[PDB]
Parts: sequence; C-alpha cells; structure tokens
Amino acid sequence: ASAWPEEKNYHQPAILNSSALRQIAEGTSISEMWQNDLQPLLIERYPGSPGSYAARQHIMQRIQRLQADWVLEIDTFLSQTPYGYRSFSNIISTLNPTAKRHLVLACHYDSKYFSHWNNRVFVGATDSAVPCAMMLELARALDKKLLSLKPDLSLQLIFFDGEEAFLHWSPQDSLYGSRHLAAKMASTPHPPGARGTSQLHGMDLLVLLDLIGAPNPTFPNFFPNSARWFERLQAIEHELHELGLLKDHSLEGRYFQNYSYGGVIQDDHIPFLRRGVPVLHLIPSPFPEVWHTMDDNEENLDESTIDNLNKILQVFVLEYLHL
Ligand SMILES: COc1ccc(NC(=S)NCCCn2ccnc2)cc1OC
Ligand SMILES: [Zn+2]
Repeated sequence: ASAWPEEKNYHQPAILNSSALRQIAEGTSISEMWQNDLQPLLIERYPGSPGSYAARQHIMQRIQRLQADWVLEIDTFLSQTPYGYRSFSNIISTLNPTAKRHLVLACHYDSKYFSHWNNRVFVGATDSAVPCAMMLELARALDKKLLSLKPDLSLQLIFFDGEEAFLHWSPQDSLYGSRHLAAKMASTPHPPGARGTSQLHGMDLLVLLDLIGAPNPTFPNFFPNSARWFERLQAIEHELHELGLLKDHSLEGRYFQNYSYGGVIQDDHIPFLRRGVPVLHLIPSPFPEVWHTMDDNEENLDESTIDNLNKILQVFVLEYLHL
C-alpha cells in the first residue's frame, strides 16, 4: 500500500484568531452572492432541461473567472431513468488535481421536476440553489487565500447532477450523479501512476450541503467517524457568535447541535459512505417547512442564516487547509 491515505485520521485544523475571524466575516458578501451567484440559479434545472445547461454554464463561468487555478471537469454519462435513458453531467472543480489529498465540498445542482401546478415552477431554492451559491461565494471570498496552493492537501468542489428522483425516491431512481461519480472515482488510480490507491483514498472529508437557506435550521451530528469535524463547526459558530460576528443569531437557537440522530438521511454522500469515505452531512433535520413545494423559493429564504453559515463554512475550510 502507501502511508499518506491515513493522514486524514490524524489531521488537525489550524485554529484562527479573533483578528483573522473578523477578516473572514467581513470578506464574505451576502448580497454579491445573492445577485451574482444565487439569482441566476433560481430556475427550473432538471436533468436534460434548458435550465440545467444554463445552471451548469453559470457554475462553470463563475469558477473559471477566479484567480485560483481551478481545474474544471464535467463527468457526463447516460443512465436509465423511468422516462428512458438520459444525460447527466456532474461538475467537478479541483485545485491541485494531482494533490494526493482534498477536502471535498459538495451539493447537487439539479432541481426536482414538478409539473407546473397553479402556474408556478419549482426552483429548489434551499434544494439546492443556496448550497450551490454558498460554494461559489466560498470560492470567490476565499480566492486570494486559495492562490497560495500555487501536507499535499487541497480543495475540491463537486456539484452533483440528478440527485433527485424523476418519479419516486428509490434506489434506481435517485442519486444518479453521485452513484456514477463514486464508482468512477473508486476505479481510478490516484495520484496518477499509483498501484493501490484510488481517488477515493484521496478524499479527506466529504462535506455535503443540502437544504440550506431556511431560518432556524438545526443540523444534527449524524455519524460516529466524523464528529471532531462537526465539533469544529460547533466551536466556530460559538466563537463567531461571542465575537459578535453573526447576525440575528442566538446561542439558544444554535445551528449545530450535539444532538445525535436515529436514521441517516439518504443523499449524495451515501455512495461515498458505502465505499468508506468520511462524510460531514450538513443537511437540517426537520427539513425546511417549504421542502418539495413551490414555496421553496427566493422569498422564503433567510438572508442572515445564509450569511452566518457562509461565515462559518469559509472559516472551517480555512482551518482544515491551514490557510
Ligand atoms: C419530510 O422530511 C423528511 C422526508 C424524508 C426523510 N428521509 C429521507 S431518507 N429523505 C431523503 C431526502 C433526499 N433528498 C434530499 C434533498 N432532496 C431529496 C427525512 C425527512 O425529515 C428528516
Ligand atoms: Zn429535494
């Protein structure tokens, strides 16, 4: 084998100080994200649609314009759906693709198809336009610091296609993109030339954002083998609050709760979990009240919650990568 795959286990953050924290909090811009990253994704974008091509062009253009040297790949493939064989396209965004280890942030960019009841269209605002915009705003806000990337450890973004069921949530009608990509990565040697390690060995931590943007979210701590990382989020939130850097935020209504959970919730991280990759699943439970209705729209999102989570996520990635 090789030794580097085990560094994720012992990896520790480079904790940030009061001054840096202020600089992060100030460096992220909620209304720039809103106008430039989010609003254009608030469109119907089910697999194959016009909006899907549009959302993919948007995500890629917004990344390609940054200073950091992001290598974009599209994992396009065909899969059997209840409505025939269809085309799906995962978007992968990697700094230092030959970097042995990556922290991986992920979300899905497709929206669920609903027929247009009452003359309205499902735009999946929490599900997951806001998580996509959060990733793009992260890449923008952190861009100056990501430059530094030129431990062999870097950053990857994954925007999964076809997370949603076409008809009803089941094993063969859901997770089209993550199931394909996990299998692709599993059989691909990493770094190249390697004999016993795959791109999955290189995934330090898979952080999956889903269903983000409603007010008062509460995020359970889901799995045994990722909890110190969850604990870091709890700490970052605490410190950001104490330093007075969150908005409309009370410590009683903390997002990250050391409340444990019964069932896992099925999502794009499952085909990676099944292959033994560590996962931080940032999905709230209860799901937003608007979940899978036409009310999951822009007007029901909460500015301050998203701003706060953005601040917290950007800190977390700065600490994990030692930047
Ligand atoms: C209504 O609240 C729930 C409904 C279902 C589940 N259980 C599962 S396994 N859901 C898989 C969700 C997959 N997905 C993610 C985004 N779009 C679809 C939990 C819920 O509240 C905790
Ligand atoms: Zn959904």
